[PDB]
Amino acid sequence: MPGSELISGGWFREENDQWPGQAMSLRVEKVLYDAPTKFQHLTIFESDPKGPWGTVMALDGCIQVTDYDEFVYHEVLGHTSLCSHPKPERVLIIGGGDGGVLREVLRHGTVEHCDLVDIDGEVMEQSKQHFPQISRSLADPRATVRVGDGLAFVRQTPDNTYDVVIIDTTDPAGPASKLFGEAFYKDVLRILKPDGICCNQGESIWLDLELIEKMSRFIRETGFASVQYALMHVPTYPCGSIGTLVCSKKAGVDVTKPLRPVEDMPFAKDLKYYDSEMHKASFALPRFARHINN
Amino acid sequence: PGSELISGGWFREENDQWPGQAMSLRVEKVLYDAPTKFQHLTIFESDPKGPWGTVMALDGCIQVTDYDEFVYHEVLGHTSLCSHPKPERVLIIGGGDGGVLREVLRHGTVEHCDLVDIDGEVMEQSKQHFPQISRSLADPRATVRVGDGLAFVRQTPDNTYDVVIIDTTDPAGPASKLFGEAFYKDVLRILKPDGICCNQGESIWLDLELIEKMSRFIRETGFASVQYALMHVPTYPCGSIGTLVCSKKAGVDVTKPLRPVEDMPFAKDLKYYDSEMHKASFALPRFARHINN
Ligand SMILES: C[S@@H](CCCN)C[C@H]1O[C@@H](n2cnc3c(N)ncnc32)[C@H](O)[C@@H]1O
Ligand SMILES: C[S@@H](CCCN)C[C@H]1O[C@@H](n2cnc3c(N)ncnc32)[C@H](O)[C@@H]1O
Ligand SMILES: NC1=Nc2ccccc2SC1
Ligand SMILES: NC1=Nc2ccccc2SC1
Repeated sequence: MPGSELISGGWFREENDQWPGQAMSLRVEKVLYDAPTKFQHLTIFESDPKGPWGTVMALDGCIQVTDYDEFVYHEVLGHTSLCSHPKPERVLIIGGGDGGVLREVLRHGTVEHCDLVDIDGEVMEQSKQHFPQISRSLADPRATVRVGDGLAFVRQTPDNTYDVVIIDTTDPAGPASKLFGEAFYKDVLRILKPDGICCNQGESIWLDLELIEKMSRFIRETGFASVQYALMHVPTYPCGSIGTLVCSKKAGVDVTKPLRPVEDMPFAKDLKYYDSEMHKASFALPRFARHINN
Repeated sequence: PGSELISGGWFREENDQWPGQAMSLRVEKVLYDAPTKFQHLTIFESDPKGPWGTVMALDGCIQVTDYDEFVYHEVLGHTSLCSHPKPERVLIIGGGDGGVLREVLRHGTVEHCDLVDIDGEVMEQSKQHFPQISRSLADPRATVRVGDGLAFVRQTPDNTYDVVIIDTTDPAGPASKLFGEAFYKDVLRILKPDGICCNQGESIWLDLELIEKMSRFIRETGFASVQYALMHVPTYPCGSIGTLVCSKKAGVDVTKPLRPVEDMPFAKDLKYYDSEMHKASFALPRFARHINN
């Protein structure tokens, strides 16, 4: 849908039919990259140096990371899922080509290996070029990065492979469409070990509550014992907040209270957003959104 | 800023208070755009294809939309009065749209609320265009005055109010001195010994230095404790806004509700706030946690 025309007259305007009647705007200092890839329109620009945002990436017209606020969602998906697992040794990231979630996952010394599968090889290349603080772990020996559709990759992966699966996708318009669907989650269930955890890109409670509720229902019905939605503050996602559905394959698991608190881990002090109090607070939902958690 | 922010069928929230960014809402019809005695006030109906409904801006800053107004009004009204043991006399400085007053007046303990906003046109236009926000302005428990908040608290007795809620515009404009120490020395004085205050505490993304300065001077003026509560408001810049929730009495932990809303008859009519959201709001991202310790 959206491509180059979103930069016009000195600003980038995030106009999209997935959020009619609204658009966040950022002043453009310099366009660093702007081209169709094999799958998506990728735009990278340096924002106004008088403002805090730094370098900005958008896919299909939708802001994906900025320098200033990238840490939020990458620390919340990496730590909320791994700190809910008793011993997360093998992790899969679907999407995630900027490397941010992977960076956070590899702070855990329990992780033996993490596989990352993003459909768009140009996102990894441009993240290495323009966002080195986000992409700093893509070449780690504990990671294996492949370029491919995550729908096929989970269908091919054998049962009981992963302790945690993190699904860090673009929004549903575009190549991530089927990754918001029931067939994909049947496979995520299946490829988790019996005490596995998954979490995803759970969209906006202000814009997407119908889809978020639909997915919580079908994820429970595929066989996950518990699905709880965690909310976070991300200024450069539409309406300013994004969530993640955190799902436990096994019963008896309360993902809303950290099982292995980060504070007992050596890197808790390096984080800029997440800690155990923020983990517990993220599962408190506004009353209107409560029918995702119960 | 003023009328020039309505541009190309969009309202664009361009401001020197947040350089290089701007939230924009599509305009279906402008209903009102005029200078008041104090501020530029603009009211428009947003795109019916989107959710926002009618939108009000002052000095180019979005103040309320029909769709998300309830968040900040519930958080400031209930976080403060649910932290107080029996809040019977309340003062709202600013608040001329009536939203905070609507939430305060849910409380059966309130005997009287004074509301003092400098701009009488805000009350007039809120009655005309936001009836679900402004109904409360006519309530006989309220006395609604047009005047500056700083002069009002300077003529107010010691020990007048159980709760003071400071619902202002951002610091550029007529609210400038309401973000200053001298104003808060009066707020402390006009509170009763068990009093609570809360304010419009700006953004942890854009205004952290100011929030640090205010938290410090509020404590130094004599409040026993100051805790910042964060909330999700799409139509404030960067998507979140806070409130410094301050206790005159020592030994009070405002982060846990003292008088929980769920015991109250109107709990299930609220759209955002409950006792879990109250406790959660005091958890701050690590970059900002030093405001609360
Ligand atoms: C950039 S990341 C989100 C930003 C916060 N890290 C979203 C990634 O999802 C990938 N994506 C989209 N659809 C797919 C599929 N079908 N498979 C794998 N990866 C996908 C897309 O190429 C982005 O790099
Ligand atoms: C609209 S309300 C904020 C939006 C969410 N209820 C902010 C009010 O603060 C008033 N305001 C600004 N400065 C002052 C002073 N100095 N005194 C009282 N009220 C003030 C201003 O006229 C708005 O109506
Ligand atoms: N600004 C951001 N936008 C996103 C876009 C897509 C998926 C996740 C996010 S969170 C970071
Ligand atoms: N959209 C909103 N904007 C505000 C503007 C000024 C003060 C408080 C708020 S919170 C509601």
